[PDB]
Amino acid sequence: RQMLIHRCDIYHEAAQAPSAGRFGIPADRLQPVISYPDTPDEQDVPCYFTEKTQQLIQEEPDQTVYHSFLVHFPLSADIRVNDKIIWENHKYILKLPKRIRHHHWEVVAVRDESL
Repeated sequence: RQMLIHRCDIYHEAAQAPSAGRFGIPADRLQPVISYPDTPDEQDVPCYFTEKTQQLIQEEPDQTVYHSFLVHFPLSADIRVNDKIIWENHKYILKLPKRIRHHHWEVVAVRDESL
């Protein structure tokens, strides 16, 4: 089947500097504040999709977007679950576990705002 190459930016979840919250109770080391950085950790990374799924997110007028897809990445790429990938201005989160097949990292990406 045809395999068009797409380009996305990837952001890894990261532990944020301890910051006492609510009455400034001391932060727990075993429970850091997890979030993404301002800028991409990886940029313009090559990939291609399969098992693409679409969904209607609006009516009158209708609106259809990709809900999820199995992303295929080069093995040299740093892929982590809960990664946020930006493809054509939309956010996606890597959900299910990733794995190696055909010398590629395979992992499911899911529409951010549907989480």
